[PDB]
Formats: sequence, C-alpha cells, structure tokens
Amino acid sequence: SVAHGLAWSYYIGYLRLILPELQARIRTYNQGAVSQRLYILLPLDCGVPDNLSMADPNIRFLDKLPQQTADRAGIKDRVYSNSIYELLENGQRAGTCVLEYATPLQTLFAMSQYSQAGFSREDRLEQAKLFCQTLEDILADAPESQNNCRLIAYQEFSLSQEVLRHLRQE
Amino acid sequence: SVAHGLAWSYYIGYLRLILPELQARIRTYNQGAVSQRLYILLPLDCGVPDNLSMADPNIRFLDKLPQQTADRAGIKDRVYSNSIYELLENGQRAGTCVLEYATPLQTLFAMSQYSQAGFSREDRLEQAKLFCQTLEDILADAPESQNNCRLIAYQEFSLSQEVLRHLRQE
Ligand SMILES: Nc1nc(=O)c2ncn([C@@H]3O[C@@H]4COP(=O)(O)O[C@H]5[C@@H](O)[C@H](n6cnc7c(N)ncnc76)O[C@@H]5COP(=O)(O)O[C@@H]3[C@@H]4O)c2[nH]1
Repeated sequence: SVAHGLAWSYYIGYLRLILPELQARIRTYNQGAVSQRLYILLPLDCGVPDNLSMADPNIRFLDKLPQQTADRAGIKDRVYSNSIYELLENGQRAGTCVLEYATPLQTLFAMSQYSQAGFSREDRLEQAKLFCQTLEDILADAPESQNNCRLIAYQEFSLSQEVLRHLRQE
Repeated sequence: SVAHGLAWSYYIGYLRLILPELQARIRTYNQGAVSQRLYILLPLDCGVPDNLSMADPNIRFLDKLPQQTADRAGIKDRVYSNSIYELLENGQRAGTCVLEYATPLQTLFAMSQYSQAGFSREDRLEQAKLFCQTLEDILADAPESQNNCRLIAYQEFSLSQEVLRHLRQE
C-alpha cells in the first residue's frame, strides 16, 4: 500500500532522525516552559493547511526551535526545523508545544486529485486511516520514541481543544 | 505499490515546490558557471551515502545554493537546500551542477531491512526500478519540469563519468 510506504518513509527519513535530538533542542530553547514531545496532527480528511492559525485562531505561532542540521543523501547541511505554538482557551495560554501536521497526508491528498496517481478521491479517508495505523504500529515498537512523540488523529470542532485534551493527559 | 507512492510523494512534496524556483536560485548564485538543471542520482541498488565524495572522490562539494524557504504544514520557514558539486576527470573540472540522490531510495533501503515494513531485501531492485519508472512518467507530463530536471538512473564503475555523460548531452 501507498499509505504503508508513506508511514515508513515518515519514520525513516524524519521521526527516526529528529526524535533523538528533540529533547536537547527544547532544553536549549527553554534555557516559555514548552512541553517535551513532538505533537503530530493527523487530520483523517487529509486537510493540511500550511498555517496552523488558519485551521484554528486559538493555535498561535510563538517561535522556532534551534534548527537541526545533517548531511543527507548529497545535501550538505539539510535543515530540519520545528515550530512552537501556544494553545489558547478563552483568551488564556493553556499550553505550549512543538506542533505540526504529518506532511505525507498532503501526498495522499494530492494523489487523490491527480488521475495518473491511481487512487480515487473516495479512497482518501481509508488511506489516511492506514497511514495513522501504520505510524502508531511503528512508534509502538520504535526505540527513538521514548515518551518523545504524540499522534493526534481526528475526524471533524476545535483543533486547539483536541490538542489540549492530549496535552492535559501529561 | 510503495514505490509508486514514494515517487508521487517525491514529486508532490519536493520536485513540484523546488523545480519552479530553481532557475532564480542558480542565477542568483551565478551573480565556474553552474548548469541550469537539478541532477537527480537514482542508484537502482538503493545505496545512498550522505557524502557524494565517498561514492566517488571525482565528485567534490563546491557550495550550497541560496536556501529556499516556505511555510509548510505548520512549519514556519521550512528550508529546502541544494548543494553544488564539481565533477573531475583526470585532475580537471569537467562539469559543475546541482546534484543529489533521490531520498525515497533510503526509505526503500530501510524498509527492506525492517521486518514490520512488508517487503524483503530481495525486492529492493524492482522497487527501485518501479520508483524510477513512476518518477520518469510523472516528469514526462509535469508542467514544473521545463528542461529543469535530469534523472540519472544506474546499476553498478565511475559515478562522476555517469553524471558527465548526462551533462555532455546538453
Ligand atoms: N532530497 C530531499 N530534500 C528535501 O529537502 C526534501 N523534503 C522532502 N523530501 C522528500 O519529498 C517527498 C515528499 O515530502 P513530505 O513532506 O511529504 O515527506 C517528508 C516529511 O513528512 C518528513 N520530513 C523530512 N524532512 C522534513 C523537514 N525538514 N520538515 C518536516 N518534515 C520533514 O519526512 C517525510 C520523508 O522525508 P524524505 O525522506 O526526505 O523524503 C521526502 C518525500 O519522499 C526531500 N528530499
């Protein structure tokens, strides 16, 4: 399956490389009490906007974490950057975390729109479900995941309330 | 198929975003004489080193192109960087280009090594072939590709000679 490959791609070329160095990057930034995990937004509708504040105005960009750099596949100093968001609830800052959407969900979205990609617009939801299921299975038994990462899967609503529910569990 | 999804992912979340802005970045750097296309290395063995000079000492890093920046899926100022290499032939600089390996080939490589990933070590070569075939089909009919991109697919040997052969065609 394409979803299965994308979930494996997402772990191999991203999660596996950034999750081990994430603690040191948040500690560096702290030294506005940002949480220690990467919160990954997984909309099952594959609706992935580039600006989180457009999805919910109660999610507001605060700052970027110090950039991660690595030589990768002929690219000298490839950059991995993560953004810090503050979550508002009735005019109050209720949480602060490293938040982003899972980017492969934009591939599933674009593949369902292009005729030569071979999967209908109808198939988007089950591909998104298989992607979340594969990613949860990978992170269940992955070493780089040590209470380091949280997946927020959802079907449409308040996005900031959805994130806060997961944040309040810790 | 996994390869098919990875080729679509490679075009949607990368080629489609960097190919239209590539000319303007090479022109800026040229203000030597770097070629106008992105040369994409596609080893069918999925052998993707992080340093190009280790694959062939006749391929030597020169400089980075001005970074490309975009807000993407909740990541403010996500960075896309490309490296400029010089190709040597008997102690002479024979070519200068923006060169890199296709990164999904590291996913196919890692998936053939992990038991929960679904395809064996045996399947690596045909997945790499399907990936190249899908990517060639995508770039045949893609608008962003306007004598902008060159795929260098190969089975093992001199890598710099393989790149120079493609460079000398233009
Ligand atoms: N050569 C190269 N240079 C790049 O800068 C780059 N950026 C993406 N890609 C490849 O394009 C395709 C589409 O990208 P997508 O965002 O959907 O997936 C990405 C994305 O979900 C995540 N990821 C990797 N690097 C970053 C990053 N810097 N910021 C956010 N997410 C990232 O992990 C997936 C796999 O990454 P790569 O394994 O490097 O391969 C991707 C993929 O094949 C790149 N390929």
